[PDB]
Amino acid sequence: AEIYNKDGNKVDLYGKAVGLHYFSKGGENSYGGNGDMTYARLGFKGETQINSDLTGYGQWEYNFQGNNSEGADAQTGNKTRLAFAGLKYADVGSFDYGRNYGVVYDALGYTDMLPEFGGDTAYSDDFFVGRVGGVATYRNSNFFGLVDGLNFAVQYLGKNERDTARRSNGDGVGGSISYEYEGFGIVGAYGAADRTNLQEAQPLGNGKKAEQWATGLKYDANNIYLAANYGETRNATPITNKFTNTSGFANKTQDVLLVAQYQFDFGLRPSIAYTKSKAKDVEGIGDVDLVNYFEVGATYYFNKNMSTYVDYIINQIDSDNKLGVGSDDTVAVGIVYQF
Amino acid sequence: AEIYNKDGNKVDLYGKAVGLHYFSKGGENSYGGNGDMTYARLGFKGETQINSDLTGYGQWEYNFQGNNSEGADAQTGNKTRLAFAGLKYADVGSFDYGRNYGVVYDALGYTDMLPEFGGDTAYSDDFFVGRVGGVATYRNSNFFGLVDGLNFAVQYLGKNERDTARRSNGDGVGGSISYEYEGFGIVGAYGAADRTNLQEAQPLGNGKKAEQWATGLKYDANNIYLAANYGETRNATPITNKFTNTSGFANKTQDVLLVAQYQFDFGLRPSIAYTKSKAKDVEGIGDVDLVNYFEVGATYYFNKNMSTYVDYIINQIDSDNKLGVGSDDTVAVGIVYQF
Amino acid sequence: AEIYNKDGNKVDLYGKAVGLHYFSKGGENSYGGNGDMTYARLGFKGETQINSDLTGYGQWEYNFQGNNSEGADAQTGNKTRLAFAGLKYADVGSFDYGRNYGVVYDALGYTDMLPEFGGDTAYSDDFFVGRVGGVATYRNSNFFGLVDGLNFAVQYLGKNERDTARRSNGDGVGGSISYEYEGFGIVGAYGAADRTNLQEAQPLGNGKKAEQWATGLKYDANNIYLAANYGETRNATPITNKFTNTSGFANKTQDVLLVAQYQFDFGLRPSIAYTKSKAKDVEGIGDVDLVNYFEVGATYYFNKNMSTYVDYIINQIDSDNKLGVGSDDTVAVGIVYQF
Ligand SMILES: [Cl-]
Ligand SMILES: [Cl-]
Ligand SMILES: [Cl-]
Ligand SMILES: [K+]
Ligand SMILES: [K+]
Ligand SMILES: [K+]
Repeated sequence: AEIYNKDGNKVDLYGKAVGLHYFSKGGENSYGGNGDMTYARLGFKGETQINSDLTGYGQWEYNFQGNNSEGADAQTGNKTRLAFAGLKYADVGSFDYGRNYGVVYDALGYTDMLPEFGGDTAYSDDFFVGRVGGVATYRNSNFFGLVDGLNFAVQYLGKNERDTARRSNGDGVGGSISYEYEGFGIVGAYGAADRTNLQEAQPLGNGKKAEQWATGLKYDANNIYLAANYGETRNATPITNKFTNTSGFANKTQDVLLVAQYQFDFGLRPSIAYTKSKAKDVEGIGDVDLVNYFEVGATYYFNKNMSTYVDYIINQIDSDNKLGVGSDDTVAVGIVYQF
Repeated sequence: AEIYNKDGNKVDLYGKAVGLHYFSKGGENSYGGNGDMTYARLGFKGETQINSDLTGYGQWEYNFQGNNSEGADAQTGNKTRLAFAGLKYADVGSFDYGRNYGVVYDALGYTDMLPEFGGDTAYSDDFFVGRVGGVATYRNSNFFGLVDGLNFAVQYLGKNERDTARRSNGDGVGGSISYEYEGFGIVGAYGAADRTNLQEAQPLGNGKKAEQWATGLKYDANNIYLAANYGETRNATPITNKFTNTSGFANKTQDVLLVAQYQFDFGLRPSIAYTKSKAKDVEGIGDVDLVNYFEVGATYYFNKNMSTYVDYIINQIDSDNKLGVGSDDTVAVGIVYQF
Repeated sequence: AEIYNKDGNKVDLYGKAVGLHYFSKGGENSYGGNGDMTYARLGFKGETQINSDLTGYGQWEYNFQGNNSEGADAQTGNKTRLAFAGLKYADVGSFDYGRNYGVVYDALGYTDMLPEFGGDTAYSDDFFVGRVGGVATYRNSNFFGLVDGLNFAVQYLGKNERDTARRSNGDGVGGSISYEYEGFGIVGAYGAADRTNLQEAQPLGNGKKAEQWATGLKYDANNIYLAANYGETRNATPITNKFTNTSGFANKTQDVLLVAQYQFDFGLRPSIAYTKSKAKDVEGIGDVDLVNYFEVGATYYFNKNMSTYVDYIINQIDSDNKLGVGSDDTVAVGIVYQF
């Protein structure tokens, strides 16, 4: 909500409280888990006019987990989601630096619209597919204000040598090109980065370069949302063999995302989706499905602040998965207040 | 403070800064401890009108400890207190889910009014007596809008298998019935829940069911506050034998709470209280007093935002306590700003 | 930004998003490090009028690090900076308690004005030089409203026995006297405190008393800022021998701070500084320079909300430093949004 708006500077303090619970078998062997998954969000989105052409901004976002105790495990899953500050200059472009979404997410944000789950390939702290720290993102709107709908972006991923190879990355350059014409929209994104010494030492994944590319096709008009995403990654997708306890990456992945959603005028929004992600050239196995399911769910909007949703996952992953990926179904029930 | 109120949606961002210090002997052997106990609070309480009869809401609250260093122990005692979202519908009732107070606290909140201490039996993450995660609370006002003063509530505690048996719980159902007539108020609360496998493995506490019940009697009118609480728990109250280093629960407890407070028109609020909590059928000992003291303190209100208080505990616990519970007195001095 | 101002009570919720990156050789051997150093701030500064003469207040501040992953290292560098509540009474003085700046910082805040670095001697959780927990600070303005410019303060440091000797302190009393006359300003601060048993056990540092004193001279008028600080500490400055892996304190230090900054009317603010801190009577070595460099940088202000800065450190520390202190240069580039 906009709490301050004086002398060219506007401040929007936002947040949400989500009463969430998962229903599964037993739910260590399921898709999403079992039990309470209550969480809360908090952050600010500010914007200031320096002049008639130039505008400065800065956004922060935090995730608070409310499914923890007040004891020792009080900080489980508590982290900063977004943290960046930038400048946009008329019909030239916008530049920002800090913790922000990757350029491949510009294509993956097409199918990431499900009530609770979905967007399985949009991994956090994973080069260019999700939220990554130390990225210099340049974004352009309408090709310098000349060609309508034609947007392009470029990103510079800084070297992030961390404790775990799961969250580590080297120096990388990514980009995306998008065109939109009356409801329809097409995106073409690609990113390539170096792999750290800790990532190379892992028994899973082999290569000196990590590549990620994705294409998007959506129709967003007349209360209809039909979306499609196809992507492939090289030494980038984080994998874990549960039988041998081994961490690393998949050498080759092939991802298919399909989402169909409709918005009724009285508030209800049904959702039907399909997700398939197959890992290839995996050392020890070969070919294994990481993510495979059908999605059936609905989100009911009371207004702009209150919403309730159900999300059911028809998991197509079988219990004969060589990695040991969860096979059981997961049902999500959530109640949301947001400001 | 109410920072946003437009189009049926009101947002109240609140918080407090408390400059607190405890005075004790040595204070590992005392009731509350010794040294700096500065803390800060932050959170939001929002509410939105969907229609003339229906209202949606969501509340979040966090505790920040300011008695820590900026080094390694920077996150000691930092956690989320409340995190839930719910809907209230005219004269039908209110339903909410997430992290919220238990139904037994509806009776225990009667004597939990002391300047600093008190409410010893209101343990956090303990089935139904305090703040617990994964609770579906249904609350009714004035019996569907028919009988004045007569309120009743029902709660559904979800299974919370955690790292420690101290913070763990199974599936449980609780309830409370309250009647208020001109100053006077009487509450009757009860809750029963399953005990997890980790709780059963502990050398202290034996049973497959955890039960908690409490009754309340208060007079809150004409600047007078006289309150009384009596309760008993089965395999629920968290205990720790300091001689043998053993964790678990007490098989049977008997709790007595008595509070007498007066509010003067110039700001000062004196407080006199008595608390006794005896644990019975304790394996190895038998009968031991967990909490036993007299309370003498006062809170001075400057206005609605600023307040200072002193809280002195006349600890009646002797140094011959077989569990090894603190015997020394504890003096609290605090300065509070709140918005 | 002031978000609430009704009935004598004003609430200022503030924060900043800083997109920061350090440039260094390799940067474990440098002055400031290498890589992403994005961080975010959040907190409130409230003030309420009780009457025409008396005013109550309370301030809180938190640091969020945005250079971390969403995994295990998500809470690295996240802590509370300020947490206190106090009362100011007309021309008598202001008293506050909690986590607050030390009295020696009143002199050290003179040269702590650099774009990114500087203020090396202002160590956090270090008796009186920086931010410390459990301090009762009394501050006086204009000598009870009689002598203009003449301010004096007194502090009472509470005993803070913590996990590490680095962050530990005993009981202490500090004070500061400041006089300002038309641009010019002179400060004289001193503080003395007890050393805990854990601090005494450390192989570095010897003594039962920790002393800190500093003098300040600045000229702050006509867009000119020329500042100077000279100080000496006894068994107070935290040191670490990187060759032997030893923690403790320096027996004697001598600190010299010099800062020269100018403010241009179009927004740009150049900065030239010099810092020297020499540790004496160090057990095993004798005399070693902790901090020694020249500073060249500039901060450009777009308005009151947006700012960009560059900070270059010409490190004069040689690689023959017997403690093993970083010798390489460090370049800082930052983009800031604040509200
Ligand atoms: Cl997310
Ligand atoms: Cl509490
Ligand atoms: Cl700082
Ligand atoms: K998920
Ligand atoms: K307590
Ligand atoms: K620094």
